[PDB]
Amino acid sequence: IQLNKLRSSLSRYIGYNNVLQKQEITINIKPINKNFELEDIHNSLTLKNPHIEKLEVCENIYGINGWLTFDLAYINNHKDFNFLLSPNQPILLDIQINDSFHHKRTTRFIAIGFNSNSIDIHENGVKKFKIQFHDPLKALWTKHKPSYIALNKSLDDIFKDNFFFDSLFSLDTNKSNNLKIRIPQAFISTVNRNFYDFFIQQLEQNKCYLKYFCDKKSGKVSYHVVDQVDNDLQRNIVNSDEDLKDKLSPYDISCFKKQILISNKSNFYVKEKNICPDVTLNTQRKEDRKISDTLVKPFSSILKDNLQSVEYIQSNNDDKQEIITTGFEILLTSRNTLPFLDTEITLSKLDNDQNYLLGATDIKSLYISQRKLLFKRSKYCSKQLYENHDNSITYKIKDYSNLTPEYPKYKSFSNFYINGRITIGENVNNDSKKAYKFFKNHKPEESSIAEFQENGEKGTSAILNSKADILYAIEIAKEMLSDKSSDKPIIYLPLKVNINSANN
Amino acid sequence: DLKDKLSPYDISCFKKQILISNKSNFYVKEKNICPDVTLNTQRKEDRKISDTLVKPFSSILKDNLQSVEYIQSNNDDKQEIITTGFEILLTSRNTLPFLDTEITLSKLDNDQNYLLGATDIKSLYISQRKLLFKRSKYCSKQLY
Amino acid sequence: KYKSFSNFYINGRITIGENVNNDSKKAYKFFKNHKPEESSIAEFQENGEKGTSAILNSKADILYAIEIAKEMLSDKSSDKPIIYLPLKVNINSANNQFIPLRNDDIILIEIQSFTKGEIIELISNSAISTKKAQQQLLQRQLLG
Repeated sequence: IQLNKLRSSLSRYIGYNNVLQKQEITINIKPINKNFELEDIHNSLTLKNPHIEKLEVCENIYGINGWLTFDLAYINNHKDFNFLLSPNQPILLDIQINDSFHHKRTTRFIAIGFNSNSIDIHENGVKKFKIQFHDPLKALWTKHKPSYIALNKSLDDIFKDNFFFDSLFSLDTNKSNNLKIRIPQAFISTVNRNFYDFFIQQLEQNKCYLKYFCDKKSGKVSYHVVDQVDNDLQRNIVNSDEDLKDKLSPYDISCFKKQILISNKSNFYVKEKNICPDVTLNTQRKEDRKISDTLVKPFSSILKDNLQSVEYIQSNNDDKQEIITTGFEILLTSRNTLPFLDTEITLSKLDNDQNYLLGATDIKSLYISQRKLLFKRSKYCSKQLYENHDNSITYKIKDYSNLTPEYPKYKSFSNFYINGRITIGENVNNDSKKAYKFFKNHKPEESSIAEFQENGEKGTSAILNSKADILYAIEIAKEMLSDKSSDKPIIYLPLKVNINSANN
Repeated sequence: DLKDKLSPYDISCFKKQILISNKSNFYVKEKNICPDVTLNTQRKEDRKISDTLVKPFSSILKDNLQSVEYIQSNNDDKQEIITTGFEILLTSRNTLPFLDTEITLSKLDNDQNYLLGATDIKSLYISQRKLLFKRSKYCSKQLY
Repeated sequence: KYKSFSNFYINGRITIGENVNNDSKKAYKFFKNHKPEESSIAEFQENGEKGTSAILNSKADILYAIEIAKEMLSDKSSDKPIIYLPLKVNINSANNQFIPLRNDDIILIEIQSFTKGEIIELISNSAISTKKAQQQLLQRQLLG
């Protein structure tokens, strides 16, 4: 040749789409043993012409969340005991989604889901099941909470100590060269929190990326941590398909349901000032923050005063952040995996020649930062199995000039207390029994309360702001190290000079 | 006339069977550290589990520290690794004929496997009840 | 509905006046009534204390003069930044000593609520060593 909603009513009944001729989705379930390897169950619990009621999959750049609901029959047999009738046993989930329009496009997910204190199975001789989804670096390291002290280890040397997983996947740390700087005193503290939150909190303060990634042929999970984006990643992020076009060719406009905005590139900011309230820092105290995005005007006479707390130490500098402005986020919806685009999360570009979005006409290339997948079993196919799927896919699209890393929510930790004994050397004479000695540079070298004394102090025998870089030697217990390091437990810490004293 | 063992008037009155978690077979190694100079014994000790035939994982810890007061540090908060039990949610449409659906701390035997459950399970008990009583819609308009 | 706030910390320097002689270099002076007027630890001393030289409950209305940074005022006020705060008498002392807070001492200050500020820590000294702790081992006091 108004009434496209009646197509969607028959779609939730069964199908009625175009030009989706075939859609076979599968799940391969393999158990994970004591030593974090794979057992043998065809070697799995293959799902097919749907036994699956509902699967939710959302995924960011870094990871995958989501749930699952399928059906089996019947009770009771030994083949399904160990898998789905016990908590605290990990499970691989290999999802393979094949479509055919005429050419084929394959998406593939790998995920581990296991959870203490939760099993959900329903009845009325057909038994439902409900399983969660996480990417394997999360769900393994979620139930892992160590806390120790490492000395003279760098970050790529720290994470590879705790990475007890090589028969499943691997993580690429060979491109960063910020996570290899030797830290002299590393205090790992997952006290009241996860270790995976520690994995990301020190990843945010080095400004890195993560990528979940699978090979489609065949499944090998690999995590990537690179400080920037180059062609060294994007060699390995080639979408292993053919005829992958861009620029919203007009088969896309045939397959949409909505367009939803989130906020846009604004034109006003709030003046955010920065105060270090300190006597004896004889420079400017107030300084204004710096914005990476110009052509933006401030408001008038509205402030945000971001103070810094004052320690006994000579107060540090300066936490040079930026005023985090707003970017650009379009939510889309669909009823298909889109023909003739790259709806597969690479960190690559998608051009603009058409203005069939809200968007802005002043926008360069684009990228995709999320996907969401609701797959529901069709109600006509429900009764057929009961006697003897659907689609709704969203997207996130952002400006390529605002390419910044995204991070999940985490927990800032709480402190923990250590009792500590002070020593000086090893051979202590009985006339040098209770002496004292001061240490320069994280090594047993003598120093003094002179030599640092920033000059309003040279000068007499006074200290102002109780300067750093002067360290005691403190022995601790021998059981707050790793299980393999033959070091000697000695923590160097700066002086509170006013402990056994007064202002005299 | 209070019987046990799921006599087959119970099977006539059910609506669903829902599981919560089951007796597992793996635990996480949970260690215990008192970080103190001048406690000249072992510092790390492993926690103790009341339920055997359960195997640990490999190279995953949970370090449960103790804070250090000025006092001579006490000992030892001898807890246990709280493992998982066994919880079936049922549903019904009646107060059940021929059981004890009244919360005693007594036993309910097993001769039938018409639950999910496990066949390696001895007697059972009941720890909750829930009651939704709604007025029938035919009786609504009559009083109205 | 609203939010009860959280505190913030200010480093603070103590002074007395403006012209400081070199025999009055590190003296101390006490202030009555939110103005530079002299006072004493007498004159207040609610009477279970007049009496000897004891203080019970460490009475208020006796204030130090504290300079702060010049950048915690408004953008138009040509005042002089001086915050008067009451005494914790037990800072440089014990239940014996009396070492008051002289000028050119640098001090952390909480502001626990509106019109409530306190004094916690000490960030200064006046008698230290300047040698490498292999030539001299000083343990000393300056006085007055």
